[PDB]
Amino acid sequence: ADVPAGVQLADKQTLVRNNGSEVQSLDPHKIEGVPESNVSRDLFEGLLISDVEGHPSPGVAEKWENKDFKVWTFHLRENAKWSDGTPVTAHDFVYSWQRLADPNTASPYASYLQYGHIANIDDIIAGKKPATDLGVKALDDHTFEVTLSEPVPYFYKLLVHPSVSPVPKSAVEKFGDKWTQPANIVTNGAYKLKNWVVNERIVLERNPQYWDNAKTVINQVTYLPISSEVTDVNRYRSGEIDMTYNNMPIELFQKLKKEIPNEVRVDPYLCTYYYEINNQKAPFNDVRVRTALKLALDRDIIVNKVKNQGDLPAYSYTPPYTDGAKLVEPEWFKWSQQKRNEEAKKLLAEAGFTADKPLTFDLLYNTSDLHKKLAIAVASIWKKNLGVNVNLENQEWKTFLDTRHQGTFDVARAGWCADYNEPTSFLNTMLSDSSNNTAHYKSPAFDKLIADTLKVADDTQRSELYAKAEQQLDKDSAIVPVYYYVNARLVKPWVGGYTGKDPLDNIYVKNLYIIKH
Ligand SMILES: [U]
Ligand SMILES: [U]
Ligand SMILES: [U]
Ligand SMILES: [U]
Ligand SMILES: [U]
Ligand SMILES: [U]
Ligand SMILES: [U]
Ligand SMILES: [U]
Repeated sequence: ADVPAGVQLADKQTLVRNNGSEVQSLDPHKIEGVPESNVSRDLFEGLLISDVEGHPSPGVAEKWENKDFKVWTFHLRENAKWSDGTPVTAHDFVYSWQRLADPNTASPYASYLQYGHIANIDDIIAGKKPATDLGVKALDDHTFEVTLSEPVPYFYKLLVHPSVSPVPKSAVEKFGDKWTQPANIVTNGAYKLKNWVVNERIVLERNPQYWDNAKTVINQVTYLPISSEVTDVNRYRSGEIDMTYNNMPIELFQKLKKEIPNEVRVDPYLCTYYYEINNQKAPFNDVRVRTALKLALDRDIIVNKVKNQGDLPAYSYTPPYTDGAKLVEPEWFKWSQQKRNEEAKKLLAEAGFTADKPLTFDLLYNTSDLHKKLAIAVASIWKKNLGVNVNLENQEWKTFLDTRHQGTFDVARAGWCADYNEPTSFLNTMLSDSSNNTAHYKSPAFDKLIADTLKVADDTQRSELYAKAEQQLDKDSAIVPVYYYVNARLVKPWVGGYTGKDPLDNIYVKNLYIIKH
């Protein structure tokens, strides 16, 4: 943390943050969500990290170079250490990235190494080559070298993500799935795991072995798993919680902005809210059905009337303000909702649906006051505008993610937030073979458009190809875009260091501090 001259620090430097739900895991190769990543950043540190405003900056790697954007060499700082005092080396990274690639690990982020194009990854994921053939090597204890199969100018931006953080081989091998228990875990970020009570709390304490430990201010941070946004706000206002999670309750938001305006932080966020259609399941394998659902949803009502927190109506998957996005707004987005509804009803009529044999399916969402209110609104809109019936179903966060991976669903609410600020952070997740593809969408034309983006060595051709990739996704109605998120949360006046400038919201508790109050 960089405490400004003249600020007086509180005697007790502890922080309590709400974190939305119980995490899937603390193992960096088994996680895929925001709640998980929030804790991961305080515990595991990769080659690069985001600074307080979001810029890619030195992590374990203090400096790096590239040859032709294809061979990347990372010089690791000599004092990087794990919490047990052992050095962090390039061998930790070789083992870690191989473990991420290995199909036996079944990482939901195994495809992250395809997004960076590390050599031999396709073959490794397919089981044709062992994970030890991955294009990584330790040239020495402090030098990690990555070889890509084609030039990737933005490759280093990918490296702040939890999937490419190191994991401690000896703990993994000795304890298997219990390596992340407090008595067994070993970490290399600014914090160490002190306590982990499922469905109650996660408590982290400063890691004195962290190389940048002299600059860490917060000595302990607790992450809570509260999925009720009302309860989160209530426990913030009662004094228990210093930072809420960033899901705000429809019941209280407008009142909160009038009551404690300086605490309500609302900033740009590179996430898209959408309804994920299971593309492989009848009748959702019919484009007419997907298009109908997409069109009949009234984004103005959802965004301006039901949520009303500053989000923007969406007509794409990639947010239009992503660095490198120059998207073309489809004509259907400029039609009236009435015209959208007529087109929707006609397509369902064409698809074989009638008043007597209507379209009925499930709408799955992770337990939440906000997502339940949004799902109820969407259900009513779809009923009214299109004559479709939906059965709402809630599931705890971890189970919800697994259901979508299993494809044991019809439609599900969903949010994707960038991992790196570049359109492929979104678009690569719709590739046929992507491990993050829970839409179960498979388009050879879409796959080709993205594949062509690294075959050109020009930004304008790349941007035009992303725009066309979004047009292919839209033409196929792979998803139902709802809105581009704003990042809205409550933050006590005494929490310093949170700028709100990072559009990815990659917060590190090592960068915060408690002002005397
Ligand atoms: U004190
Ligand atoms: U106090
Ligand atoms: U470039
Ligand atoms: U650049
Ligand atoms: U940029
Ligand atoms: U269903
Ligand atoms: U509620
Ligand atoms: U106080």
